[PDB]
Amino acid sequence: MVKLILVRHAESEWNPVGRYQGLLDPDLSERGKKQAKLLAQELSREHLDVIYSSPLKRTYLTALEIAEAKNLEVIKEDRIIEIDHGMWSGMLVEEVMEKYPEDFRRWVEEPHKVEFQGGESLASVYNRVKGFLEEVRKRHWNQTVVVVSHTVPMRAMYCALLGVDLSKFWSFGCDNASYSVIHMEERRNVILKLNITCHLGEFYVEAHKAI
Amino acid sequence: MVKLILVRHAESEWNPVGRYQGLLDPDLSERGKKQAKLLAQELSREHLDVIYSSPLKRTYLTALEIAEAKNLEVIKEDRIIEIDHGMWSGMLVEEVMEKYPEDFRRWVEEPHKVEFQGGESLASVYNRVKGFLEEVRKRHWNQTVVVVSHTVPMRAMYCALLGVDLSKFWSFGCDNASYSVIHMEERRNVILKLNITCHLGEFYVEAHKAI
Ligand SMILES: [Cl-]
Repeated sequence: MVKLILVRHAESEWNPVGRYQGLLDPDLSERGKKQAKLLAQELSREHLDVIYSSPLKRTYLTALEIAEAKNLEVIKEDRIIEIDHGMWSGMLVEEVMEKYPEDFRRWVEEPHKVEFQGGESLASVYNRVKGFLEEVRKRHWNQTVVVVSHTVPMRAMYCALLGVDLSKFWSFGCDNASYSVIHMEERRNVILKLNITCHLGEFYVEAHKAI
Repeated sequence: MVKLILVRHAESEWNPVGRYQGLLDPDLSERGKKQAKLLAQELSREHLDVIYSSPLKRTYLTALEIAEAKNLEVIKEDRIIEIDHGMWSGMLVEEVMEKYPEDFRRWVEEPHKVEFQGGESLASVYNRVKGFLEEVRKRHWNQTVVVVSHTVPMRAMYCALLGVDLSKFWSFGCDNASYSVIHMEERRNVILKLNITCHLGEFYVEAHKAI
């Protein structure tokens, strides 16, 4: 089986204000740098074979802390990069709600139908993350694989892994510097643990709505 | 919204050997008694409005620990009782595998189709837990509800909560004395946290396959 450890990046500078990041590339916040270290210490307690990361700074820096703790290389992986939020990129949630209320409604109620103007569709995210996971299943059988990514691709991954409709997107928790444990077994994928944050202690932050 | 906290009972005396319990009623193990206290200590840090429990000893004793010192009355609930495993009840997993190989295969491959000889069907479990959850959503809106139950009804609950096929049964982790946090929201149910066991420390036990 594959032991798949799905990690959301530690807090970026834009997370506390709820600014849509997309393919834009802010640094980790100081709190996020602390979260990344705490997460790395927790994951270092077990054997890790390979670490994949979205190439954006927030994810890559989180992955580097995990990798340094185990003497591994981080493999940058475009297929797990954040959704391209297009015109929403750089906007606050409240700004999007005011300017694009109908598009916001579609995102929150029917995410599987969304295609961000100037950006990417959720269907496109699902397709690329699922292709990545299929390749991981083949390549990394009997290994432990860390995947450092973002809420949108991760939620798409849960749908893919369970074989459920992409319309179920919002039904999975995904906090900064959390990890989930998935066993990719012969007959199915099992979510053994979802959105674990105990290692964060006082640096735990509950995720923003609509992110 | 309902804050639904789904708890698997602490370890019973039959859990370490992998003996199918069904409606049989063993005590908690010594380890299980400690687990129930550790879980109670974790949940006491927050506001709980009501605690429902399967009436079996392993679930009820776990629920009592959580309630002590919140001065809550545990409400016994038949709809969240363990599946009736019928003829498997009292057998070890390895004995079931040898004696009933095709029935065991159906349980692991196509759980949604199973009806235990002398017992209950998984469809029946799904139907009763779904009705319980529908009543909880109505009655306990804006409240925090603890539900102390067993792997089989809990996995059926996750399927009902997500609005996915009962064939997805095995895809959810469910360790002794774990908790999951589900928000029952206006438009959907969200699994915020699944199968959290950090509070258990050295008393953590991984769940047996096929249970
Ligand atoms: Cl984000």
